[PDB]
Amino acid sequence: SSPGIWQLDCTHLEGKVILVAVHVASGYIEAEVIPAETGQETAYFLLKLAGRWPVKTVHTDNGSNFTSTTVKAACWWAGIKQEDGIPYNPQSQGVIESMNKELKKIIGQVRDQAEHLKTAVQMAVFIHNHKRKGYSAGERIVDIIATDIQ
Amino acid sequence: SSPGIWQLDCTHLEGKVILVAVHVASGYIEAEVIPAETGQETAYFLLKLAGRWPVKTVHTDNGSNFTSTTVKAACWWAGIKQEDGIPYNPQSQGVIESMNKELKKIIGQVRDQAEHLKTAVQMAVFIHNHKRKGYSAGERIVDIIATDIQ
Ligand SMILES: Nc1noc2ccccc12
Ligand SMILES: Nc1noc2ccccc12
Repeated sequence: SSPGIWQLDCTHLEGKVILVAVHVASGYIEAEVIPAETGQETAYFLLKLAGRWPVKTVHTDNGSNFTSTTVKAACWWAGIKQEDGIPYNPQSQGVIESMNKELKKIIGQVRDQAEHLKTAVQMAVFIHNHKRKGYSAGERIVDIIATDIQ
Repeated sequence: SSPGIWQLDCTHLEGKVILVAVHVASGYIEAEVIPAETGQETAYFLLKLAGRWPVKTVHTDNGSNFTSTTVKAACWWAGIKQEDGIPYNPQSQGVIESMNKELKKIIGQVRDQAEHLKTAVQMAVFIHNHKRKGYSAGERIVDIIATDIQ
C-alpha cells in the first residue's frame, strides 16, 4: 500500500552521516545527523519516524540494516514490514541520488547561517518539504495519507 | 487558523527534560529528551517540527523561551508566529497536565523494554499518536491539515 511506503537513504558529508527517510509517493523526508550508521541508530530513527507517520513498509538502505537484529526489533515493535531496497526499477536509484545532491546543495547554501551540521540538515529538510513543484512534498504526503484514511 | 497551532510543553522525569509539541486541534505530539531546556535546544526542536508539519503559530511554554533571542530567530527562520502560552481558557492547562501524566504512565509501562529514556519517550509518542479515542491523533492531524489545504 503506497501511502505507507518509505525508503531509507544514508548519505555522507563533512566526515558525518546523514540518515534520511523518504516517503516514496510524495518525496517528503525526515532526516538526522548521526555519528555513524549503526543498527542501534537506524532502529531509533525508525521508531521516531513510525511514531510520527503511518509507516507500513520500509525499504532498507543496505544489507547490514536489513540483517540487523536491532533494526528488525524496532520494525517489529513499530509494526513495520522490513524490506530490501533493491531498485528492481533502476530509475528509483537515480531519484535518490538526485535528492542527496539537492540536499547537499541546500546544506551548502545555509552554511553562513548554521554553526552545526545538524541545524543545516534540518534547514534542508524544511526547504525540501516546503518546495513547490504546484504542490509541496508536505502537502502531497498529507493529501495521500488523508485520502487513504477516508 | 487552528490547523497551524501548536503548543510547547516541558515536563521532567529521571532528572531529565522532555520537550513536547502538541498540535492543539488533534492532540498529536512530537517529543524529545534534552539535557536541559535552553533557548538553543528549544530553537532546534522548533526547526525540526516546522520542517515536518505546517507550523503557523506556537504557544511557547514559558517566558524564558518567549523572550529567547535564539527561539525568536528560529521562529523567524521557519515562518512561525511566536505567541505566549497563557491559558486565557483555563481548561487548557489541565489538558496538558493530563497529557504529561499519560505520557509518564506509558514511559513507565515500557521501561522493561527500553534501556535509555529517549527510546521510552519515542515509544510513548508512538503509543500516544496511534491510540484510538473513533480516530487516533495521527489520523486527526492529517485530516485537519488535508481539509485546510483543500
Ligand atoms: N506535514 C505537512 N503537511 O503540510 C506540510 C507543508 C510543509 C511541510 C510539511 C507539511
Ligand atoms: N501522521 C500520521 N498520519 O496518520 C497517523 C497515524 C498514526 C500516527 C501518525 C500518523
